Amino acid sequence: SNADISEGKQYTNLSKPVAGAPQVVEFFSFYCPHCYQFSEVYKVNSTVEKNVPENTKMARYHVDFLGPLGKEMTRAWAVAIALGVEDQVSPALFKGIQETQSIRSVDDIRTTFINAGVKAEDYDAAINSFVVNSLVSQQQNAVTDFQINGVPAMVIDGKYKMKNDGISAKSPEEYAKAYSDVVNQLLMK
Repeated sequence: SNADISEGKQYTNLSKPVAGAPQVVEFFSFYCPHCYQFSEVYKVNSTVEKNVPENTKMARYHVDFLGPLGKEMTRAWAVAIALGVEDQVSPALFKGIQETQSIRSVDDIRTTFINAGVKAEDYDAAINSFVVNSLVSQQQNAVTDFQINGVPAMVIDGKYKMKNDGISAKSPEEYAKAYSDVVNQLLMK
């Protein structure tokens, strides 16, 4: 029926599935306006995260391929993950990149973390640590392995890619819920 999900409509199959993938992988960029909305305006990410089945394994990876500081912002995200300051710094990073366009050097990245309340010494220790280095490689390798060439993207069980343009919805409230319901149905496939 119309309500049922179908390949080519709400999602597509990856031509080459990824083994050993987290159950839900989100791909984004701080340079990506739709990503900014998914995170800070319309609650798409949080609705998905709040409504997956208990103990679903999730990942959120930044991509390198947008923006003059793309790969530097991938490392920034790794630092945010490593320090547990994702919610603390994400609004400031989106705003700095997209609204004030005041994040132009790696010093500005650091200063944005600091102005958001992050301990400066923790940032400086983490930025080239092995744990951050590995988070960066993990993100970069996932973009390649999952064949991601645009964001926002979300892939379920290494196999099924959401279609941002394939959701049945008439309002943002419906969109976030419908997107989440599709993710959840794909997790059960």
